[PDB]
Amino acid sequence: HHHHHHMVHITLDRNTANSWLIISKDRRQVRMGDTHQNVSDNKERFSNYPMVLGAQRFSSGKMYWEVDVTQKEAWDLGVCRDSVQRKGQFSLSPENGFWTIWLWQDSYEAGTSPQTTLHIQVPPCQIGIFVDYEAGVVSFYNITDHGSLIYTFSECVFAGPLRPFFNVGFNYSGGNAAPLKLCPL
Ligand SMILES: O=C(NCCc1ccc(O)cc1)c1ccccn1
Repeated sequence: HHHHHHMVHITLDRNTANSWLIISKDRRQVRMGDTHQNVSDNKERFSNYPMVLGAQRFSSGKMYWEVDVTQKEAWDLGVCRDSVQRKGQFSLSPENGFWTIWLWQDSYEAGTSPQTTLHIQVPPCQIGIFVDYEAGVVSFYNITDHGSLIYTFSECVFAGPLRPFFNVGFNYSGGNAAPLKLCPL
């Protein structure tokens, strides 16, 4: 792809984080802690899952960023509406305001309803995410495999400002402690 020139500098919004997440000083990395991280609760925090939003809001234009997923067993990545549900149980779907892909139990899937199987020959260590607001497109790229396309959501109905979306996943196995990292431009 040739989307790299739309690169944006994403930072994580501490106030939206699940209370077990640990965000680095530079707000560019996040991992699952082994306990509650001693923060107050608020209506913005994701309660049920290890999720956090980017601070940046997008309502127009073309945006691109990259995320490092090295040595993770489970994660979700993409964008979501600013007004997505934060509390209780929900599925990641465009009907609920999410445009995402994930790794789970050694398979990759797009967060459609129902979910769509992805075909990845080279397990990615870094994911590129492209958003074209006006066109209604969210695309995912395999940076480890020379930028090959993973998935395109088209005919998106964003219906609000968008925020970068992250889920570091649970670590029940002891094999999923590694962080998500926003990669440098
Ligand atoms: O699991 C990982 N590191 C643990 C992070 C940590 C744990 C405890 C602590 O006190 C401070 C830092 C990892 C990091 C990079 C790639 C893969 N795995």
